[PDB]
Amino acid sequence: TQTNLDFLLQTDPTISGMMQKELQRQREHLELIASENFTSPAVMATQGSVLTNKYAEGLPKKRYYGGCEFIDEIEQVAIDRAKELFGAASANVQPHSGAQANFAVFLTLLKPGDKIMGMDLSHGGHLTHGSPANVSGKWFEAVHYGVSQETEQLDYDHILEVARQERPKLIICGYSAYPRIINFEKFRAIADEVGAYLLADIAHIAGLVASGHHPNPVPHCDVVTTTTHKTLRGPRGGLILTRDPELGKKFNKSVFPGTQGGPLEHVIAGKAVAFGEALKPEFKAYSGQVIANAQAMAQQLQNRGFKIVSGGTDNHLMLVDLRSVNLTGKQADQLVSDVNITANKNTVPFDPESPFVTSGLRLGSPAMTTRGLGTEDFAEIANIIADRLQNPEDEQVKQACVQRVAALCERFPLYPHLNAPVPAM
Amino acid sequence: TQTNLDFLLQTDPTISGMMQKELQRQREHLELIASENFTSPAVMATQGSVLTNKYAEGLPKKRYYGGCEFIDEIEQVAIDRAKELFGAASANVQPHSGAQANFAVFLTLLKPGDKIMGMDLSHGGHLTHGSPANVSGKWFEAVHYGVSQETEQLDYDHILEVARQERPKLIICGYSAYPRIINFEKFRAIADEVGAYLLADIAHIAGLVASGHHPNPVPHCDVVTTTTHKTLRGPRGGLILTRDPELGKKFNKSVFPGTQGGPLEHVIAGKAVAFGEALKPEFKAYSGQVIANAQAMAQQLQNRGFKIVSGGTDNHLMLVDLRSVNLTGKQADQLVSDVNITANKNTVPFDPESPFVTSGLRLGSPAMTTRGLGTEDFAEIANIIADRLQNPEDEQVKQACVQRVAALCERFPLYPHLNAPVPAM
Repeated sequence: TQTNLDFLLQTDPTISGMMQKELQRQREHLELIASENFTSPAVMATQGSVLTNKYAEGLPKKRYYGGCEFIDEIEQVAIDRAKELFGAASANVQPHSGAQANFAVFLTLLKPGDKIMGMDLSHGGHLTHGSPANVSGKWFEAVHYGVSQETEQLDYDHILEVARQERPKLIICGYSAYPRIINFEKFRAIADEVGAYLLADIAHIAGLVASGHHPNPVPHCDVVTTTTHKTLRGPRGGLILTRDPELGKKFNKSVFPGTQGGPLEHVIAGKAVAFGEALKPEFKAYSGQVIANAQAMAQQLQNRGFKIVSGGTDNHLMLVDLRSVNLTGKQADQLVSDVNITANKNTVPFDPESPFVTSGLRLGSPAMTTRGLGTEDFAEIANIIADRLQNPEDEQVKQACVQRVAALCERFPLYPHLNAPVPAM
Repeated sequence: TQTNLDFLLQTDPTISGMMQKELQRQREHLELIASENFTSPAVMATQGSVLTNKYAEGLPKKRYYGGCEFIDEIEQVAIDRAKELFGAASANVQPHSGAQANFAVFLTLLKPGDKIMGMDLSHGGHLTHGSPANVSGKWFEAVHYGVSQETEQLDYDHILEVARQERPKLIICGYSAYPRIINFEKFRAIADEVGAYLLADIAHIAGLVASGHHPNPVPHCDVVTTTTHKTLRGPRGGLILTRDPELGKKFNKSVFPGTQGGPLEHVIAGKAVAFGEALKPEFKAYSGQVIANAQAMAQQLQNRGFKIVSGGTDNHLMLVDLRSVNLTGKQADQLVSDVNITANKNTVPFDPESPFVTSGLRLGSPAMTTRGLGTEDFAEIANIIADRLQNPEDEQVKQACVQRVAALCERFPLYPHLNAPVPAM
């Protein structure tokens, strides 16, 4: 009996072949981009389902259209599992992305021209928290706080002073390159002092929140946004949570009809699955291992003479300052790409280089942790990177790095049931 | 060897079971919602792929991140096939939805408070063309044109007069409940006369444009948006086209980083597949049959005493005025749902009922045309609906309708390779 994949090979061999090549690419490199992960077979199965065919504008049991009996059930399972996982009174699982989740919150709380305050984009703030190239900075007045030049982490007394001076309507916490625990109770105290709304955008750390390895913002903030991918290891999509169920209804209307049309019900089924996985003990152990792995990589890089911004990490990621090897982030990113390692350049706090150049490399553990790597495997990764960056013109080092990458990939197969290679025998 | 679907059954039997029930629901009702379709096995296979795991912010060969060799190739195939299919100098295949496609256009062309002019939402305009409950009406000044009370179709002289009076910055054409051909050349003349930008949002009719059964807006408008689902029969997502490649670059930046973060590369692979299908002769014949089927249903409803708004259809859809049966749209929608037919209520032009009630039912042919129904099968559909609506209290009519629906569903299987029933023998 024919599968959907059989149909794809028969009718579009070009796309079929390129998809096979992308699986092989995933298998044969070290994925160290801190926002990346490998979602489950079960999640992928939902995304490949007939749920793509249902229009389901509205909410479970309050749809514009009939025929949503089963979409409602699936969406309500997603909602209910999200509420369970994050201890939340309200969840909206329809946002197409983290950007769209944030946008729906802005549409609810703000009007164009209102002032928002988030982390400086060069200190780990997100594009959607006030970049001039994003709607958040183009149609709102974005101001910023950064980290302490001394500690390279947040100084809550300084944030309070900035907030008192700027008087934002919305304060945003949660970041894309911040390696330490965020104190949501201190953010609440600050927001209350200046009469601001408080959003925690926990996209990067949501799996750590879900597993109890990071404090949960939900009881403290007005609203919490996240992606369903990243550390939560779900399908690509967004999520809005809030402790306030009446406010939750307002966010609902801002998602639809405020921001979006019909939701992606196949992706929402994937969200339900991913939340279901995160409710299990295996995921809690996984999240523990993510942190341990990131800490092991950071420590070995320190042992190899690199500076880690803030001196280490409490989460899944780290920023490597590249002064010790006299390289820009851009150069370092290219050099590790050339040995089959994916990372990305990142400004360090108080970087003297442009954002186009940077002095940092951002690394994270989630993706390779999903493939089963342990702390000593991550110390090996640290050594491969240090070798490459310390000897960038040495071709024999380059090939040793290539070989050591290949050995790690061979030891930790990815999705081995899919397009399995021809047996050696 | 295990499949992803095997993993889903093993690890989440709740979601697995609900997905099976949704396939059965798709199989066992008549899908007459005009925006619905059944996308191909090949499309679904792409959406179920490992492409969900790649972050690919930027554009092909101009990404923020490494590792996009194969994502670039797939995205560029999607782009190239879209440019081919729609005769367009520029295509952006990243928008998560039609709403997000439109939003990116607004971000490019407009600022908050600017005036937009689109079709009245009660005469077939979309939420995203200036509804007060949508960002398009909340943060912009929306004005409207409608159809002629006499012809129930557009009167371009009247549109010109409204445009001259209102002086919009952007004129939008393309609708969600308009049954006649749109004259894009007349819209260009109008926009040029008042110095407005011109957007064609062809979401509902994009497959008919693609097949040559409707005129193409691309050479005439500044920009063209669409969904990839609906008559185009692709995955759920959006698309921006333009004749002006320099303007295309501006739209690119408005999608990312303007509006969105990372694209859904698995969905984009699906877009490539769907565009590839639409380039083939079978799809052109399909689109011909969509129109013929819609016309056959409209004609038989006329024969049964119903008024069709504008007197008929030139496309995939029609609006049935329900005065002949003394029912509201809401009542009619419920009555056909009760016999396993999905449609939706819709205001007619100059409706005396609220949008919550309406005097119309919107019907379309795409979904059941995909299942292989012909014109006489659609005349049967018309008769089932007429029977139900003319005799709403008659239980024997009700069951006859149920039975005749079941016979149609049995004659035209949907995805018969998936979860096939136990053989009768």
